[PDB]
This record gives sequence, C-alpha cells and structure tokens, in this order.
Amino acid sequence: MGRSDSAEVIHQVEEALDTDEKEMLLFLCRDVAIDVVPPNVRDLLDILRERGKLSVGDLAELLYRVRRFDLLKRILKMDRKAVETHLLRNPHLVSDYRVLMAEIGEDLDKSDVSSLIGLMKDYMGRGKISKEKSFLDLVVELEKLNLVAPDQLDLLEKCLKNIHRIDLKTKIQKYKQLEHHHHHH
Repeated sequence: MGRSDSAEVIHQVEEALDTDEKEMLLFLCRDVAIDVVPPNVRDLLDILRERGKLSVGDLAELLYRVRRFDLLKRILKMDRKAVETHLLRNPHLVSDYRVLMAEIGEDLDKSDVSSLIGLMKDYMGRGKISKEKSFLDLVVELEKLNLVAPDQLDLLEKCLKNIHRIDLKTKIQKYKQLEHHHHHH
C-alpha cells in the first residue's frame, strides 16, 4: 500500500548489485540511516523512499560508485557521459564525506590497498589492520582510532600522496574546500 511502482525499481537494483557492492550502499547511506534497516539490505532503500530523500539522480550516483555502467543504462537509462554531466555541478544527496571515501576506494586498486596499509602501520603502530580488509573497511577502521575527522583528514592526503596518487589528493581538497563557508565561522 503506497509502495507505488517505484518499489519495483528499487527491488531491481538490489538484486543487480553484487554481495560485495551492496556493502557500499550501506556505507554511503550509513550517514542517512544509522543502519536501522533490518538484516535485509533491500529494506535499506525502502526507508529512504519513505523519508522522501530518495532522488532518481541519487541512484545514478550510487550506481556509478560501484562501477556499474550497465545498470545505469538499464535502470535509469543513463550513459557514462551522463555521469560526468551529473557530477559536473557536483550535486550530492548526502554529505560528500561518505561519497568521497567510497569514490577514493573505487579508484584505488587491490595492490594500492596493500601499499596503503604499510604506511598506516607506521602511524597506527600495528593496530587492527589486515590486507584482507577492503579500502572501505579501512575508512571506518580509522574512525575508531580517531586519526581522521570530517573537517580534518590530513593523514589521508599524506598516505595517498606517497602512493603517488595526486588525482585522489585533488578530490580531497575539493571536499575540504567545500567543508565550510557561511554555515559556521
């Protein structure tokens, strides 16, 4: 009741996403929802729609991060160039803090993840860190150590710079630059 046909669209994307990709959805919507969603991930999009915070464009952005060009053309009928135009204005449904982290992990390869860890041990001092854990996992892991903050990353930029990833460093600057303005002195 009130599920509308939009429920089906939501259901189709959940099935299409891999068990590995669905993790990104929770992470990205983690800020929006305190993981209040039951064990089933399908329910995650259900609560977003109810909140009315689920934008058609937002789904396209979410599909892009998981590197799914086929899904964009299948569900939202959006081509790859559409993503650049969409991101041209740099619009974000939720704080770019979560999206930035997901995007950064996407750009980094498996090899880079292992390399990034070596740098982390030097400052972490051999904390809870394993090569098995993905980049996304590493982001939340640092939160526990409070080595990074929403308005202060610093460490992230340094480690990425060492990996000779200037492009990633540039994206972080945009986030920090757009972190504050008239909102608070």
